[PDB]
Amino acid sequence: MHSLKEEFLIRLTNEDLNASNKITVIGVGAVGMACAFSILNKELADELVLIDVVEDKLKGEMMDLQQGSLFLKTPNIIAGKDYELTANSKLVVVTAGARQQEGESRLNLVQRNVNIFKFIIPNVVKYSPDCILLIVSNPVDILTYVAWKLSGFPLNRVIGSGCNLDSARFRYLVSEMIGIHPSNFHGCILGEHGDSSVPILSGLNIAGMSIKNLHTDIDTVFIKDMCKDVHKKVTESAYEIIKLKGYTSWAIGLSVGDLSCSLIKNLRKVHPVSTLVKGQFGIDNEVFLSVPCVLGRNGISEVFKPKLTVEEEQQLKNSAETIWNTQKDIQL
Amino acid sequence: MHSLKEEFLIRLTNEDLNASNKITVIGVGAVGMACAFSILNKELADELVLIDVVEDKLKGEMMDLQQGSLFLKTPNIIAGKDYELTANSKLVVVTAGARQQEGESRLNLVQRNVNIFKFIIPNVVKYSPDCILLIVSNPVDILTYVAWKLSGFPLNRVIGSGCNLDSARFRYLVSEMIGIHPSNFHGCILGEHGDSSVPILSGLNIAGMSIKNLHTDIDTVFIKDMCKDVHKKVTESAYEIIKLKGYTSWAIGLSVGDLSCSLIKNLRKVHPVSTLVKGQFGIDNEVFLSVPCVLGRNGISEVFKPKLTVEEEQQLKNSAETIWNTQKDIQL
Amino acid sequence: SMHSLKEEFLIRLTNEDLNASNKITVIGVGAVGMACAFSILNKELADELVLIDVVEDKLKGEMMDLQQGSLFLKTPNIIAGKDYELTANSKLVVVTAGARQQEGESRLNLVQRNVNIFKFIIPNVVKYSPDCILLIVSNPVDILTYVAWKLSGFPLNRVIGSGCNLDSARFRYLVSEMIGIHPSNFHGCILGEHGDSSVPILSGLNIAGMSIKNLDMCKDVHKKVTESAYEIIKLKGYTSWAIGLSVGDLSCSLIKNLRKVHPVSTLVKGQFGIDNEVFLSVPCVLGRNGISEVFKPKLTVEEEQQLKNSAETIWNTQKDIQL
Amino acid sequence: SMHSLKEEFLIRLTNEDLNASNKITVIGVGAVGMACAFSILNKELADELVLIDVVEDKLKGEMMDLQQGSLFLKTPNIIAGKDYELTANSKLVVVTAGARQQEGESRLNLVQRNVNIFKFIIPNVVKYSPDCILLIVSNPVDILTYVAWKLSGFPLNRVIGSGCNLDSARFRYLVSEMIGIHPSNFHGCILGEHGDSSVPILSGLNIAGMSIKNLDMCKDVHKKVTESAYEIIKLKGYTSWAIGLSVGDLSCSLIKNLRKVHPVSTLVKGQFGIDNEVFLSVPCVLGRNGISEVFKPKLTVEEEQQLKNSAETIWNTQKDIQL
Ligand SMILES: NC(=O)c1ccc[n+]([C@@H]2O[C@H](COP(=O)([O-])OP(=O)(O)OC[C@H]3O[C@@H](n4cnc5c(N)ncnc54)[C@H](O)[C@@H]3O)[C@@H](O)[C@H]2O)c1
Ligand SMILES: NC(=O)c1ccc[n+]([C@@H]2O[C@H](COP(=O)([O-])OP(=O)(O)OC[C@H]3O[C@@H](n4cnc5c(N)ncnc54)[C@H](O)[C@@H]3O)[C@@H](O)[C@H]2O)c1
Ligand SMILES: NC(=O)c1ccc[n+]([C@@H]2O[C@H](COP(=O)([O-])OP(=O)(O)OC[C@H]3O[C@@H](n4cnc5c(N)ncnc54)[C@H](O)[C@@H]3O)[C@@H](O)[C@H]2O)c1
Ligand SMILES: NC(=O)c1ccc[n+]([C@@H]2O[C@H](COP(=O)([O-])OP(=O)(O)OC[C@H]3O[C@@H](n4cnc5c(N)ncnc54)[C@H](O)[C@@H]3O)[C@@H](O)[C@H]2O)c1
Repeated sequence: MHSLKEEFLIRLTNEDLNASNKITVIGVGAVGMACAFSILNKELADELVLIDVVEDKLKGEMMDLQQGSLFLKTPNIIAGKDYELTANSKLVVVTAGARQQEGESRLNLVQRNVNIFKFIIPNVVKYSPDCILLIVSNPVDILTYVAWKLSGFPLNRVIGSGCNLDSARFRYLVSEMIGIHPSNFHGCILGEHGDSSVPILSGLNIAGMSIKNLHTDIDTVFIKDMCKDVHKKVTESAYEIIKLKGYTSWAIGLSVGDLSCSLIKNLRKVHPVSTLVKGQFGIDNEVFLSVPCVLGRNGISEVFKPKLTVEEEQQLKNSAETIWNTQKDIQL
Repeated sequence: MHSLKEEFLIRLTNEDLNASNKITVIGVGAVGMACAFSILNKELADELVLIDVVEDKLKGEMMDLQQGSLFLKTPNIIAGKDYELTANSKLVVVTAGARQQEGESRLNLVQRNVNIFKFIIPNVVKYSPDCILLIVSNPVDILTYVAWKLSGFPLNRVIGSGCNLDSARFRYLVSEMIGIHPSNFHGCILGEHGDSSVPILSGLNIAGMSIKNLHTDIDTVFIKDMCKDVHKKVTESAYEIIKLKGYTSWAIGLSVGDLSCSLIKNLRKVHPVSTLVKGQFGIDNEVFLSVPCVLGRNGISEVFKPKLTVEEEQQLKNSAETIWNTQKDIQL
Repeated sequence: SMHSLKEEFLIRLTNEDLNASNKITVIGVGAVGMACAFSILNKELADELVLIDVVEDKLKGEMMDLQQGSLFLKTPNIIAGKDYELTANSKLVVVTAGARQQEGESRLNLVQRNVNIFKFIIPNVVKYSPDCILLIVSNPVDILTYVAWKLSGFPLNRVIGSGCNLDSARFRYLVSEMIGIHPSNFHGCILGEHGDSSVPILSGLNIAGMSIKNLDMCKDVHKKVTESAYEIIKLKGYTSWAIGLSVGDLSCSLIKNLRKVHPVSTLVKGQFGIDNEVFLSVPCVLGRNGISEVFKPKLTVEEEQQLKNSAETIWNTQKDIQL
Repeated sequence: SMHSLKEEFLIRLTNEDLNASNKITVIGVGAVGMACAFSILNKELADELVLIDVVEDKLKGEMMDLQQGSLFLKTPNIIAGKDYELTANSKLVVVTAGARQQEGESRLNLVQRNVNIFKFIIPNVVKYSPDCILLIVSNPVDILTYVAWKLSGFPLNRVIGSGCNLDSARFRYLVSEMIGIHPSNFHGCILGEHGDSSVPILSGLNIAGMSIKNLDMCKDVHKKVTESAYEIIKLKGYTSWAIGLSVGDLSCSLIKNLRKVHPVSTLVKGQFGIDNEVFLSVPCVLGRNGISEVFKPKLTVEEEQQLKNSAETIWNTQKDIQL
């Protein structure tokens, strides 16, 4: 057919060329495939590239996706081990690495996944020097810092998925108690994507009403008690799902599709994602953790530098100390 | 063909039946068609019915829409003057009536459009006793009250589009100054959909941060001054567009698609829409104005009764007095 | 507590607690069931999604994982459990439960195992949603659609097998890659068994309103289609993403009442010389009543012979089933 | 002020101020231009939408009305003005400006008026976006696509007329209503002039991969298609919604690089015995380079004769134009 379509088609552009929205996902595991599936459902890429080190699972996942192309708007889905396939990617989503066993801290994955990053990131930069890096692998705050150092990239193009998912979980749990859609409850989780994350009690809001304005009995103590209980469920959520299911995949897939949407579509939406926060909250080491960031086609265009409460800043400084305690021990 | 498809098709259900998401738009003017177009783009209806009193414009608009059905997911688009077409509608959007001339207050449309409603609403109720009424016609707060009285409906199924659009305008103007997407700036406008509407200064928020927490200099006076200027632009917006363009259509079309989405899809999202607020803010007459409401397939499932600031409650009481000053003079 | 204060800062206007209007149940939270659930959620088809299985822990873990992405969805209630009372009044029930293929194993070899599973599932589905649409995905999909019809007592319009919607998608993708166009503009039909004896309707091939004759190896492509599942199973262990997307496609047409045409499994006795109660894929019109119309196409002699053989291959396994 | 404080509560990480990656310009903010703009906005195709016209007040009013719905959109910059510097570096330029039909008036009678308008528009477009794709909508679309090609000096792949994408949609809708299926599963092509001499490709008709022959009055339907615009113009004064949706459809394929097939206006010299530089609708493959491929179909004798006549009818008006 490649021989005979040459005479019921007139070619007007002898020069086919690159894709304008090429997205690469590294790692075709549970998280990688959920991210790729969410990115495809959002119609964000005209070319999707999958990279891994297990050839047979790579090819099977690729074929499975490819074969649903009737139902999608991504005309090129490709997969392999050779980073040449990723050349000139707009966005590279790194999901590769060790994941938590039951009861295991994300921080206990750091040495295994730094070693993996030492190989992945140089190869990414080689073929896509201008891409945005979106880090998902845990521990995400440390591996975003690591990716930043290994890549030589400016801060705007090295992003960790961070607390976008923790914040979505938090907003789900609170809106569940009220009986409204999570999109109309506003609250954010900042700091470590882990046990030391920080609820921003001062900013809880429903559809343009400060939480304190809903009811006379919703005072500072009520809010501290509520969030004490809700935040415990947030920090525990991943552990319980790992005990029950083995891993998490669907919610982070949706979160990464959310972040990719703002990045690819240049929306300048605000997300709590991992970036360098030296200079904020009394932090003086080169620690990355989640703060609100404006996202668009240049990556992080702006970082918020808010004036939060004394307690919130101190909890964030403590979160940075926890990260640094692990980060100081890695060798690059 | 209706004769010959009878032998390359086997009918398995001799009994075709009603539509599950039948939506009627009354009025095929600028607002009605923008609403119908937005409802179609959201794929909310399997049957869309258009009602008006001008037969030729009715048929032309119907055909124009019908002919783009390849690109839509609404298999039945129909139009006419006979309310029998609307039978068993889930949702009825009323956009019919006089609109503002240059400089004209929405309240100056009340007698003309009450008279129009005296004919429309009884006919709607006759063929769709269980529908949700969504009132768009101005002055929207008074005509929602009027529709409530004429219909005999419970409060949950009589909704005015209210300040959903005013709030969208407000969030656009503020987020424009910051340089972020309006979806991440949270602020609401309540009260009259008109000159006496009320910005809720106490609830301004960016992506889970209270506005006061962005910068030490953002204090109560800064916020009052900012909103003084922004709110003036909000109340003026419709007048300027009417002077320049003759009318407004696109933003209210999108707003009504937003409200219809929450209603049809049962999302329990919160919108500032017009409902009865006797019993709130010191209001003791049967005044409708915009307060935050939970919307789903039963219409308004819940109304927020917030504890706003003294000034906000007083501005809302004044807004209700302004509405009542006009509403007391209509005869039903 | 926020549970107690909401009782005071919200005024309920309705003391009615109606039922969801687009309640969708997925039976089986395996690889296929979750891919189906995820696609249905992405298409915003349900205001209530129910997941049923027999492994409590995996159920709850999958439910929690989906729930926690609710901010990015338009489905306000996601629930999971073992009790079919959770499924009551479902509009659509997608059955993905059962044994799946090992490497190189015919789908037909699964049938007696999955008949046994269906003898439990279907009567429990019908007890709580007697007016629902059944969409069968478990293999072998053509026989198990027949089984579901017999156990449920439903009319034929409300018992549908996912059939060759997926096989056709694969066919259209493969041909479209050779031409260099998007698969939605290549129109090619695969009918018959979802399996080794499927039939490409080469007489119907068309590009954007041009018949082939307006413009051998299309049999070669069909062979790649029949082998595709085996290849992926060998490489990956199973398939999930394409069938999830195909089920979401079918679900869209059913839930949104689109009257779209899909090659799905339904009774074809009376067509192509088939006198036994065999289900296989023919094109059907799908909407909120299920299959409203079935196409009676006049195919070539070779194509109707190939369909009769397909029916005989199915019947050869179906006839041995104790039901 | 909030303008001054944002300078302090945000840290800029980029002092680069790049250019939008999907900048779309619509020339003409009349009924067609705004319906096109609204559909493009609903499809979230552009991060920057530019509206150009020559009536300052209506421009600003339409811009403000669109802008104020931004919360419900995914287009962060919407701008409008008279100055083509606003359009710089546009990926796609949709030209809807010009005279439209009065009741009963041939589209061909508009051409000399709209050629004059194009002699101003096109050189200004090309000055500021030399690499853009031109999508011509103004009537008569087939001649004005030729005109745009000649004035712009663009290659043929980047000068596209909306052509019979709309006429085909109308044809498919009308036939689909008689059968009772969704129009996306009926495949029928209308080629030639967007106008009175269009040509139904009855040899290519197909339902979901079944040729008609697998299953007179399809000429009757085509007559309803040619008359449809006149009827709506008589009833409503103009048309807008269907062409807006059709332009959004074409724009989707171009902007998202889908390689979908549409019947659009392009040069057909060398086909169907046409020796003049006539543009009319044939099926074309659309992506981010514009038209990458044009179909050379082998139609029936009656269909190629009907296309030649269509070409002659177009040429009869086109030959009289001073350019
Ligand atoms: N940031 C979050 O919110 C979040 C949520 C869930 C999981 N995670 C993390 O995502 C990561 C992956 O989790 P998972 O469930 O997908 O695990 P998984 O076991 O399913 O997949 C991991 C993939 O990484 C591949 N891989 C390993 N080394 C590689 C290398 N040098 N190059 C390319 N690919 C390589 C593996 O072959 C494997 O396919 C883990 O670190 C997990 O902790 C993060
Ligand atoms: N709530 C809002 O935010 C908002 C925004 C914009 C406009 N509006 C209001 O929407 C209403 C319509 O505005 P428009 O721009 O579409 O005006 P329009 O002139 O374009 O259309 C009004 C339509 O109402 C029809 N109509 C009149 N009487 C009727 C009757 N008894 N039954 C059925 N149809 C009847 C008319 O034939 C006409 O087609 C006005 O009241 C306007 O003030 C409200
Ligand atoms: N029609 C198609 O195109 C297609 C495509 C792929 C797979 N399949 C078939 O789908 C079915 C499932 O495949 P899979 O990969 O998800 O397998 P899986 O093993 O991953 O999941 C199977 C699920 O079925 C559950 N189950 C078993 N008995 C049950 C019962 N009485 N009630 C409720 N749930 C029960 C299991 O606990 C398990 O969770 C198989 O039959 C497979 O062959 C069909
Ligand atoms: N291809 C199709 O299928 C199709 C369908 C419908 C209409 N049309 C055609 O689209 C064109 C516009 O139709 P309409 O209903 O929007 O007319 P309209 O009168 O409502 O709008 C025409 C716009 O063109 C503007 N304009 C005039 N000169 C201009 C110039 N130098 N530069 C920029 N703008 C200029 C006008 O100011 C006006 O705003 C007509 O030619 C019509 O026949 C084509």
